[PDB]
Amino acid sequence: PSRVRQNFHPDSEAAINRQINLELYASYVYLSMAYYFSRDDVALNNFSRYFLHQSREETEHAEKLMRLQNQRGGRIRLQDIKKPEQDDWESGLHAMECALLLEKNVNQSLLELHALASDKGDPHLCDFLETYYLNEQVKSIKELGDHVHNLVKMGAPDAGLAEYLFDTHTLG
Amino acid sequence: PSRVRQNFHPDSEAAINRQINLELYASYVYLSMAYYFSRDDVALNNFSRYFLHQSREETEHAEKLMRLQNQRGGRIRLQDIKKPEQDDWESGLHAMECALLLEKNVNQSLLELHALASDKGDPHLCDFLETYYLNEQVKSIKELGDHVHNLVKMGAPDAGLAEYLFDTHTLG
Amino acid sequence: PSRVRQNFHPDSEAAINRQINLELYASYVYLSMAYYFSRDDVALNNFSRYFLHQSREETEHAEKLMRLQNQRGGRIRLQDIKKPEQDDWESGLHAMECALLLEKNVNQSLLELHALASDKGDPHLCDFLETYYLNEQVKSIKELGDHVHNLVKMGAPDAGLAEYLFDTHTLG
Amino acid sequence: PSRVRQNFHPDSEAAINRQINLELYASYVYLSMAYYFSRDDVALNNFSRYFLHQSREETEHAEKLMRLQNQRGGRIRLQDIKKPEQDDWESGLHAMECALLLEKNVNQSLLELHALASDKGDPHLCDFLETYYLNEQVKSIKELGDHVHNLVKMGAPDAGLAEYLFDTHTLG
Ligand SMILES: [Cl-]
Ligand SMILES: [Cl-]
Ligand SMILES: [Cl-]
Ligand SMILES: [Cl-]
Ligand SMILES: [Cl-]
Ligand SMILES: [Cl-]
Ligand SMILES: [Cl-]
Ligand SMILES: [Cl-]
Ligand SMILES: [Cl-]
Ligand SMILES: [Cl-]
Ligand SMILES: [Cl-]
Ligand SMILES: [Cl-]
Ligand SMILES: [Cl-]
Ligand SMILES: [Cl-]
Ligand SMILES: [Cl-]
Ligand SMILES: [Cl-]
Ligand SMILES: [Cl-]
Ligand SMILES: [Cl-]
Ligand SMILES: [Cl-]
Ligand SMILES: [Cl-]
Ligand SMILES: [Cl-]
Ligand SMILES: [Cl-]
Ligand SMILES: [Cl-]
Ligand SMILES: [Cl-]
Ligand SMILES: [Mg+2]
Ligand SMILES: [Mg+2]
Ligand SMILES: [Mg+2]
Ligand SMILES: [Mg+2]
Ligand SMILES: [Mg+2]
Ligand SMILES: [Mg+2]
Ligand SMILES: [Mg+2]
Ligand SMILES: [Mg+2]
Ligand SMILES: [Mg+2]
Ligand SMILES: [Mg+2]
Ligand SMILES: [Mg+2]
Ligand SMILES: [Mg+2]
Ligand SMILES: [Mg+2]
Ligand SMILES: [Mg+2]
Ligand SMILES: [Mg+2]
Ligand SMILES: [Mg+2]
Ligand SMILES: [Mg+2]
Ligand SMILES: [Mg+2]
Ligand SMILES: [Mg+2]
Ligand SMILES: [Mg+2]
Ligand SMILES: [Mg+2]
Ligand SMILES: [Mg+2]
Ligand SMILES: [Mg+2]
Ligand SMILES: [Mg+2]
Ligand SMILES: [Mg+2]
Ligand SMILES: [Mg+2]
Ligand SMILES: [Mg+2]
Ligand SMILES: [Mg+2]
Ligand SMILES: [Mg+2]
Ligand SMILES: [Mg+2]
Ligand SMILES: [Mg+2]
Ligand SMILES: [Mg+2]
Ligand SMILES: [Mg+2]
Ligand SMILES: [Mg+2]
Ligand SMILES: [Mg+2]
Ligand SMILES: [Mg+2]
Ligand SMILES: [Mg+2]
Ligand SMILES: [Mg+2]
Ligand SMILES: [Mg+2]
Ligand SMILES: [Mg+2]
Ligand SMILES: [Mg+2]
Ligand SMILES: [Mg+2]
Ligand SMILES: [Mg+2]
Ligand SMILES: [Mg+2]
Ligand SMILES: [Mg+2]
Ligand SMILES: [Mg+2]
Repeated sequence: PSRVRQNFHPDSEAAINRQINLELYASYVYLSMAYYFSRDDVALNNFSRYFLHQSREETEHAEKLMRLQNQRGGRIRLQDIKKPEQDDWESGLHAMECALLLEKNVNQSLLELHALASDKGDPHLCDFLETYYLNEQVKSIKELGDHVHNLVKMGAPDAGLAEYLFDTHTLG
Repeated sequence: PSRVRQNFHPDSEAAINRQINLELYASYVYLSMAYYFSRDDVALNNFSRYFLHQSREETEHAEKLMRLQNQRGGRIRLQDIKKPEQDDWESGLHAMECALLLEKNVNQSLLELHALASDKGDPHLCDFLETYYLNEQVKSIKELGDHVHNLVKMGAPDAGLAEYLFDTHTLG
Repeated sequence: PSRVRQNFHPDSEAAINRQINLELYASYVYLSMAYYFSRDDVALNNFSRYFLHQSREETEHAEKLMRLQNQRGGRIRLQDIKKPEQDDWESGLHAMECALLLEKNVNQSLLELHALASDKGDPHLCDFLETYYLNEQVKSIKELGDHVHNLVKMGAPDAGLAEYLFDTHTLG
Repeated sequence: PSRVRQNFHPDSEAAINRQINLELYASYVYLSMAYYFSRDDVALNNFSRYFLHQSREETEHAEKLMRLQNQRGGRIRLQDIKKPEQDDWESGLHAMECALLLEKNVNQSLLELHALASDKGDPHLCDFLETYYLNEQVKSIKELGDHVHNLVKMGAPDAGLAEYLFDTHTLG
């Protein structure tokens, strides 16, 4: 093994590689959403900026796991980054609801990773997830829930002023 | 009696202890309201901030009466702080209407305290109430009346944009 | 359930509501102590300031749990805040000893909450307690133990200079 | 009458002249105390400074009443300023206890003046007393009560370190 490797189970190494792919996938989904909102027939520039920011954060989530792999003496194994489920995200509300589902799916993956690290007696990996990932996910899910609630109450997507005003106020 | 006590009737001392409890109760009601508005299914962050500010002001109202008790040589007697009437405050409009009723009830208690201080020939206590409490209550009741009127006219709670826009403009 | 809720057991939600009440109770105990020390027949202004500061910290402990409840999609359920065990706290030493007992009781409640979160496989809640509560309690208990030791050694409460000098030096 | 005089009863004018004399008397008592504490066989320089400050405040209390008399169209009538009851004030504790008795006697005089102004339907004079005198007296009596309590508990006047340490800490 690597002369740095210590208390680092091969199953943990493999699960970190799968999580890297999921974070890169999330970045790509948010990039897709960002450029949907800058279409001439959508033109919600603060929705665009919001999702572009989220995309860049997901790349940093991927990089911190890649750094962890190297720190612990594992070997990064990259896989294809699947295209998102849609190019046409339909509305500001629909994109927010899809983001919320994505963030809960990423959270479930992180909770499974934490359970595996716990089973393998890897407190360093548990602390890493608890310090950089699990509260970030709770905050992200709460923010998206807030946004979905306001957009639904305002009458999105069919009420003509709702997404326009949410874009200016909340995302401005 | 306390070597500081002078012209301070036991009935005034007792009424000050009851007012301390009412101010602490008002703080708790406003704390409850603040955290209702930060629920994921309410998510009106400026309503939240408004009521949190009101909560902290009520604690200062309680503390100034506690200080008065000590200044005059009375003895503070604390009682349970009752839970608010609701955890679910229903809407921005309903919370504002409940706040308005609370502030008029607190005002009536202060007016009764002033009448008692007058009956007991306690001009220091009358001046204390007139300087720190009675105009504060008039201003608070007027502000809440303004807010209720605007929210009703805008169509709250059922008009989808009303509480959202009041939160951004008036409470922003 | 709330569209944000994930891996959040109803027993954890209920235990968080009980902890909120205990933090609000601790705030009230420390408020009582603060205003005992500003009585004309006690007049230890730095003891007063010390306990007032502790009171305000406990309100922030309550608020962070209220925020956690909302973040995780639980529902805050407030209860009466019981009055403290005493209005007359007897001496600087006695108040410090009562504070030490309170902080150990709050610590035991937090340790039980951590054990419950562990049993329910809630690493987010475990990390929250470990990050914001458990070391805060250890530091608070140690500080109060230091203060009790010095006051006992100095001869409090009966040695006429002891609480006066502790107030000026240690709490000044 | 004076072309300014309005709603100003001769009994109020006379009571203001008596209060002017009492404030000038209080200034003289505090001047006496200040210079007792700078004797070579007393030499408590912060007790001296404390009472000198109180003396100068009493002169300002006298001047504000003299200004009120002129503002309302009354005529100032000065009388002898009686010497204080003692040149030898015995101890720091005894001077503080005598100051406390003086301030309660001045407070009783002000409360009688307020009752007279009330009987004569003079709200300007009532407000003047409530704004500049009655809370000043409550604060002064409370401070002196605090000081007396600490000096008694510390063992003054017989405990050799008590007045020395109170002078350095509390009055420093
Ligand atoms: Cl290994
Ligand atoms: Cl592949
Ligand atoms: Cl693949
Ligand atoms: Cl472990
Ligand atoms: Cl909703
Ligand atoms: Cl607008
Ligand atoms: Cl009395
Ligand atoms: Cl009770
Ligand atoms: Cl009760
Ligand atoms: Cl009166
Ligand atoms: Cl209306
Ligand atoms: Cl605007
Ligand atoms: Cl759940
Ligand atoms: Cl209850
Ligand atoms: Cl209860
Ligand atoms: Cl766990
Ligand atoms: Cl000890
Ligand atoms: Cl010292
Ligand atoms: Cl006249
Ligand atoms: Cl004369
Ligand atoms: Cl004379
Ligand atoms: Cl009048
Ligand atoms: Cl005493
Ligand atoms: Cl020192
Ligand atoms: Mg080697
Ligand atoms: Mg391998
Ligand atoms: Mg995958
Ligand atoms: Mg753009
Ligand atoms: Mg991520
Ligand atoms: Mg494919
Ligand atoms: Mg384990
Ligand atoms: Mg950790
Ligand atoms: Mg953290
Ligand atoms: Mg995020
Ligand atoms: Mg906003
Ligand atoms: Mg006495
Ligand atoms: Mg009594
Ligand atoms: Mg009541
Ligand atoms: Mg907020
Ligand atoms: Mg109030
Ligand atoms: Mg009940
Ligand atoms: Mg009257
Ligand atoms: Mg009046
Ligand atoms: Mg007044
Ligand atoms: Mg005013
Ligand atoms: Mg107010
Ligand atoms: Mg406006
Ligand atoms: Mg849904
Ligand atoms: Mg339930
Ligand atoms: Mg409890
Ligand atoms: Mg103080
Ligand atoms: Mg606490
Ligand atoms: Mg009870
Ligand atoms: Mg476990
Ligand atoms: Mg752990
Ligand atoms: Mg942790
Ligand atoms: Mg820490
Ligand atoms: Mg602490
Ligand atoms: Mg020290
Ligand atoms: Mg003329
Ligand atoms: Mg005349
Ligand atoms: Mg006289
Ligand atoms: Mg000097
Ligand atoms: Mg005076
Ligand atoms: Mg004579
Ligand atoms: Mg009248
Ligand atoms: Mg007035
Ligand atoms: Mg005033
Ligand atoms: Mg004074
Ligand atoms: Mg001091």
